[PDB]
Amino acid sequence: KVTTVVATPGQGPDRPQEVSYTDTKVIGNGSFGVVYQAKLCDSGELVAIKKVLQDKRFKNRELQIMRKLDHCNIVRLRYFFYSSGEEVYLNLVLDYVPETVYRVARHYSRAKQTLPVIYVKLYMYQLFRSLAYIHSFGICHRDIKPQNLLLDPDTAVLKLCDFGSAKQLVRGEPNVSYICSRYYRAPELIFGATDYTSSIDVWSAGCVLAELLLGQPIFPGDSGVDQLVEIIKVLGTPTREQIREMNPNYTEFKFPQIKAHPWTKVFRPRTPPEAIALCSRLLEYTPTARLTPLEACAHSFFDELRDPNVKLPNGRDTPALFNFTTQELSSNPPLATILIPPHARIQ
Amino acid sequence: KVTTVVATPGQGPDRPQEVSYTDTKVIGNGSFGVVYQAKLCDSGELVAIKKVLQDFKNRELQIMRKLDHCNIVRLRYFFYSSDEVYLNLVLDYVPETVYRVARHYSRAKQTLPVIYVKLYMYQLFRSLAYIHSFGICHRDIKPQNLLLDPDTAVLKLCDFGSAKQLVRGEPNVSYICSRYYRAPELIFGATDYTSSIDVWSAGCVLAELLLGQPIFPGDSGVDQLVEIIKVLGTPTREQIREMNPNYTEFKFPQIKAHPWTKVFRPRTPPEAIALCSRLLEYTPTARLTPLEACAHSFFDELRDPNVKLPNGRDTPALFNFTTQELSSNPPLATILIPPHA
Ligand SMILES: O=C(Nc1cc(-c2ccc3ccncc3c2)ccn1)C1CC1
Ligand SMILES: O=C(Nc1cc(-c2ccc3ccncc3c2)ccn1)C1CC1
Repeated sequence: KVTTVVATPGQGPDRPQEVSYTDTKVIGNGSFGVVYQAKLCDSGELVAIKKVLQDKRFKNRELQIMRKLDHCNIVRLRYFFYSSGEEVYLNLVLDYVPETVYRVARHYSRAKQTLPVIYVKLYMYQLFRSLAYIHSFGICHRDIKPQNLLLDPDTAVLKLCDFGSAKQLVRGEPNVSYICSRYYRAPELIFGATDYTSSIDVWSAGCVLAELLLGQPIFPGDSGVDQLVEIIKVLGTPTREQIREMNPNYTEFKFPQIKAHPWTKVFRPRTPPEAIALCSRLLEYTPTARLTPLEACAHSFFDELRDPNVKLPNGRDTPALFNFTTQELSSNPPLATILIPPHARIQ
Repeated sequence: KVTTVVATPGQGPDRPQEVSYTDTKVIGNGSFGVVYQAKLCDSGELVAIKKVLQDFKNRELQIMRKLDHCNIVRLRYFFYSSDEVYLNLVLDYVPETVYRVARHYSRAKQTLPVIYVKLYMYQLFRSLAYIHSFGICHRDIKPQNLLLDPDTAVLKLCDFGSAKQLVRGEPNVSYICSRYYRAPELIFGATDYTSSIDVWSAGCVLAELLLGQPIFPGDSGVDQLVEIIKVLGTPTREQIREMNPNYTEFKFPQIKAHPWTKVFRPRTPPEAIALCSRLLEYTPTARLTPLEACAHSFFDELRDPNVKLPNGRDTPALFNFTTQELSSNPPLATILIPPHA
């Protein structure tokens, strides 16, 4: 069954093209709708088609955001088009990526092994770079989690996906507190704050890092109260001040009174001290105290990636990690001093 | 081998007794601590010992010492043990949970027989009627917290670690209650909610037993809300206002309500569907009270003098209401207590 549509390219000027695809199969369901895998007739390349009901009232926010993004660590929007399906549907045609951090982490966990630190470095670095890029537009993802981190195992390339929760945050304009997924929610979201910032993504990324190092989620729980107890067990009880910077009116509630557990005793003995240091600077109560994504990229944990001699275990080169644009560096241009190693500067 | 402690009876005055037990095994871990199973030397009876770090006074203990009801797990004893100090709550052990039983049916591609849906939900609503009459809200109603004896079909409500006596005008944390079972006012982060959040959670359990899977799934509040809206339709401004003000002016999926009949399988009893629709209401004050739910027609079969369990035994005691239990609406007694009781 060959399907043919006239679709609009994700990037560049509006110049629709005939696109034919076949071998359609479902690779995902959700509240949003359905994600299909398909094969393009022209090139044989695989795509993922995210199909969602289209609101008659306004432009789709996810589409508007994805048409603005162009970055090697963000899943590319190849085309989009509208169609029927019983009401009108928006179809987002994305590059298909063969793996996710969720699935890879599960494979190691079930095999009683941990992902090699070199991959933890590579994946988390690319995640932080994707965040530096979107944040520089004021855009917050709001649902960072392993299932939304696509991986190409052969090239070790990570790509951020699912911009269905993403939003341009504006200071003084309220946002829904109920975004972000179980295990990965910043404490200010748990406290129901509506005035949060892009640093909620940095907390979520910190949970992903911790999880890759531990082999399991660092703050599990099916309720916010369970998640908060797990957080308090590590960070200790938050001060009245720390509570004020997460959500006022949570000032006077009764919290568990636990002393902070030393970060080193959280992870296995073999865990590199730089990884632990990095976790502690991401997983901070006070949102403005967390590292920015660009500062995270510059962290000592990623020094190995900047070594001119670094290679993948496959033998392959690492992906391009150093070609930062002015846009990517804009939150703190002199960080390029660290971010771009001497060998990446040879003319 | 054998552990001997000096434990305080859960009810009655503080007169500690020597209590010995054996065969201790772990039956659960959580954010709170650990739950052990043990066997009492005196009676051979099985108990669950919940062990939590002790701080101020323990709210869960204070609440449980006040409760005495056949559909709430009994606090037999409590005791302290050890460089910190732990509170140990000694509970009656119950062999099964609704979580585990629903899973067994789901995995077998079968539905739990409606007679058990009636029995279990009725007893849950009785337990809620009882605790709500003290002003106490459980705040974590879910299948894992619903213990079952499969031989007698008795259900007992458990885990009061989130429970609180709600006081009008005094804020409460919004972040209680578990994924799938949270009332929309909680998802919206409300701090001024009422005991009707337990009724929403109960409605989700009822729908799940009928469907064979949770009715409002999703790992984020936004996904859960979408699933809710797909069934109830988009909430109105007023309905939002009754859930949480300032969540007005937010953009919501503009979806029309789904006919409750088409939510469930064709086999589903219409009274089950009617009851569901009266529990899962956006406006918290529009939801049925637990006592009203007990009196709903869906449970009429339980009030039949000829009703029996599928294993051949009589049903457990369903009609032994106290004044306290009926206090939200005493005239319901004429429905709740049938002529043959
Ligand atoms: O799922 C895979 N690859 C993949 C998934 C997607 C993909 C999957 C689920 C989504 C849900 C919501 N929004 C976007 C989504 C994109 C996109 C590209 N490649 C492979 C592991 C099978
Ligand atoms: O778990 C079972 N029975 C059981 C569990 C409990 C039980 C289990 C977990 C809890 C967690 C928090 N608070 C109270 C809890 C009580 C109590 C009595 N009986 C049977 C399925 C094995």
